[PDB]
Amino acid sequence: KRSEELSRGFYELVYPPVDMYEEGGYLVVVADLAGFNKEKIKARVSGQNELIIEAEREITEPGVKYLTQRPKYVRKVIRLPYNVAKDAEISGKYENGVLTIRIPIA
Amino acid sequence: YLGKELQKRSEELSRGFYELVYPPVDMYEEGGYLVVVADLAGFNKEKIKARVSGQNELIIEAEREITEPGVKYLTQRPKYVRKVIRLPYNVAKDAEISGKYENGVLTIRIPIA
Repeated sequence: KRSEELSRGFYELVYPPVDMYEEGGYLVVVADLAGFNKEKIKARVSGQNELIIEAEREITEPGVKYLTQRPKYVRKVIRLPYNVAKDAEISGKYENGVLTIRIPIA
Repeated sequence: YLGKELQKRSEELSRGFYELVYPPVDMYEEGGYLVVVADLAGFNKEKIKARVSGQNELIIEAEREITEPGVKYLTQRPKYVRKVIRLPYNVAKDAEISGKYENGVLTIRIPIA
């Protein structure tokens, strides 16, 4: 329960936090994913009902490390509420550390 | 910190759960400064407040509105954040702390006493 005991590994299992809602015929997924290179963020729908968000970064921090919680790697699987066009392509934007993915349901 | 919650459906991992662990922070000491780096995506810089209390506690606080029209399937992003970090060195009782916020990352440098 100690804060120094909450590790990068712990955070990988819960990170990034994500909201998902339906709007105007799209499933919208918003993730707080601060501190990544946009080109190292991958999102894909596998099957018809599964969004996978993957990301990686290098973290190099000098000096003596007292806390190390920020995940170097991220892989978040999100079950969509229902099938999305088997091959419905997705759009994504990354701003202020927030990744927004829109997936057409149509 | 229970991993017991780690076994629930993602849907049951609520904003309140993430409030208790968010943001993740790295902290290290370099050259007489304590450096704190927080993943704090999607806030207004001016709604981010960091202050030292006593001589060895950093509190990082922030708030935002989240407007999400439509039926929600997942609601994990915290609207409120309050992270308390115990500093391993004492900090100038009367000193300033500078911060920068870029790509959702808050970096705070604090002079070591």
